[PDB]
Amino acid sequence: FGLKHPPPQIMIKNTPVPANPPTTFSPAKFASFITQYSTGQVSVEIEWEL
Amino acid sequence: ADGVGNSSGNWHCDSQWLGDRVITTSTRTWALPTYNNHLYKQISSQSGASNDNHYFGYSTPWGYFDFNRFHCHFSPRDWQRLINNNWGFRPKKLSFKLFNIQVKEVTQNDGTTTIANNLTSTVQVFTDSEYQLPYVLGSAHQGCLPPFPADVFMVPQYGYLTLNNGSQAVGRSSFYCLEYFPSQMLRTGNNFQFSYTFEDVPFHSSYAHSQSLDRLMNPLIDQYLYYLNRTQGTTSGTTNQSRLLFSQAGPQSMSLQARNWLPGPCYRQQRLSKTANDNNNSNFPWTAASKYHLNGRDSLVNPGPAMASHKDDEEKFFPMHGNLIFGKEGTTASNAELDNVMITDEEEIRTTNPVATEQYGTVANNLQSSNTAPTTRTVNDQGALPGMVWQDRDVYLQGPIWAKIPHTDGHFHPSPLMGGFGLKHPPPQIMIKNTPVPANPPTTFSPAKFASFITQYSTGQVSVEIEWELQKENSKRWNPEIQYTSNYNKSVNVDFTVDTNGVYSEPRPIGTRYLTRNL
Repeated sequence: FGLKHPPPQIMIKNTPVPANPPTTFSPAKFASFITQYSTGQVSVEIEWEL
Repeated sequence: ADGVGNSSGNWHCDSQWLGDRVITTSTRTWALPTYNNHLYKQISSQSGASNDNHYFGYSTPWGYFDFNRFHCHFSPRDWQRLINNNWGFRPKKLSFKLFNIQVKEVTQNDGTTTIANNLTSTVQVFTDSEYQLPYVLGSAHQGCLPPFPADVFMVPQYGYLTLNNGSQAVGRSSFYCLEYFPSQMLRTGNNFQFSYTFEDVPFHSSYAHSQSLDRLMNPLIDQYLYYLNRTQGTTSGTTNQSRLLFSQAGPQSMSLQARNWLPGPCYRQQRLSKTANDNNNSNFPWTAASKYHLNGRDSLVNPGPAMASHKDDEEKFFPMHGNLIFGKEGTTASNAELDNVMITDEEEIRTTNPVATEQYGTVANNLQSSNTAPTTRTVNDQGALPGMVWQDRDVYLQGPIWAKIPHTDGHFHPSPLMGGFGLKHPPPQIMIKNTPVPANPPTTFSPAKFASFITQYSTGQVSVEIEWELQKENSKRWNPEIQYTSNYNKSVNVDFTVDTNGVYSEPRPIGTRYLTRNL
C-alpha cells in the first residue's frame, strides 16, 4: 500500500550522562560521557479490514 | 515533587512563528562540578603586575547559567528568516526550567575511577531577582547554551570584583556570601521553574538606510536661501580684491546647501589594512590606541561608539578595536592569525554615523582679518550637539543580547556599545551549586573546620523560552532587496553544520540589517 501520510517514524535515543567534569571551568566541548544502554518492551497493534 | 523513577519536564526545543511574535525555546544538557572545594577565596591581581591589570575580588563555589547570546537561542534558518522579513524586534517574555537532575558520586582507588548514583544528595538553586549580587553577565564571557542542541555544556564558575587600591582592598569594598540568600534545595525528582517579563525597550533597527544625511533633498529644485560662495570679485579688475558674493545652492553645488541635522558623535580610532605588509612595522597597539583612563588606570574602548568601519570602495581597512571579532571553530585564544578570526563590518551606518578612521570635520580657530588669513583645525573627538542623529551598533547571531544599565545618576544613551538591548532590570542571574556532603567525621568531637567532603558532581537538563515581538516591514521600494542566502556552489561541507568529526562550526557572522528605509 502506498500512502501519502504513512505511519510516522518513531525515534528513540539515550540521553547523554556526563562523566565527572573538570574542577576548573573549561569552554571545550564535553566529550567524556558514561557508557550505558537501554532495553524495553514494544507493543504494536494493527486493525485490518477484510 | 516525584520519586526517583519519574522524569520531570521534557525536551521541547523548536520555535513557533506567530502573526506578530515568535516564541523561541531551546533545551540543553548541563554538567556541574564543585568549585573551590566549597570555599570562598579572595583573589588579588598579583605582586608586580601592570597597574592597569589590577583587581581585587572573590571567587565563590557557585555556578551560574548564561544564555545571553542570540545563537544560544535562535538557529541559522530561524535567524535568516527573522532578518529577511522584519524591520525590528525585541524581547517580550522569558521562561526558565531546570529538571532531570542527577547527583553522581565519584570514587578513586587507582588509575581507574568509578561513578555511582547518589539519590539523597540535594542541589541548591536561586535567582537574584532583587539585583543585589554583582551582575557579571553582559561582559561577553564564555559558557552559554551551545549553539548546537546536541552539545552538552558546563556551568561556569561565579566570581566578582570590588574596589581596589592597587592589589589591595579598601574599607568601602563589599563581600557577598551567596549562602546568605533564600535558596531552593532540590533532589532527583524535583524541578525549578522561573518566569520573567522584559520592560519596555526600543525596537532594534534591523535595516539599513536607502538615503543619506548629506543627500536628503530634491535633486531638481534650487534652495531659496543664499550662501557666501566667493570672497574675491568675479568681474574683471576685481579678482584680486575682497568682495563678498552670495549664491543659491542647487543640484550642482549640492555640498553647500543648508541642512537640519548633523552626523552622530565621533571618537577617532586608528586604521589597519587587512594586508599585513601595508601596515606600519611596529607594535603600536596599546601605544596608538584610543583609550580612556579613570582612577589613574587606563582601559581600551574595544567596541567604542557605533561608527562606520570604512568608506565606500575600501573593503580593506578596519578600525583598531572598533568592531566585534569572533573566533572560528578550533581557534587558539592567544595570538591567532587574521584568517582564523571573523571581523564584523558596520558599513551599513555610513549614511548617518561618521567613519571611524576619519574625522568629524574642521572648525575655525582664529579671527581672520586683513593681516591674518583664516585658519581651521581638524576635530577628531566630538561630543553631542543639538540636531545630532545617529544609529546604533548592529547585533549578530553570535553576539550579546542584552546588558545591565548601571544604577547611576546620569545616562546619555543607555544602549550598550557592544550589542543590543539595555535593561534596568535584566533577566536575573540563576545560580546553582552542589551542597557539600561530609565524609566520616572523627569519633571524638573537634571544633576544627570540616574539610573532608565526598567528591561528586551533578548533571541535568535546562530549558529556556523567550517570546519576542516583531516589527513587520511595509516598504514601497519597487526593485528587489538584498537578503541573506547560502551559496549554491559545490562545497565539501555545507555551512552551519557538523563535519565528519561531529564538530559544529559557524563560518561567517550574520547581521540583522538587510532591509532598507528612508531617513
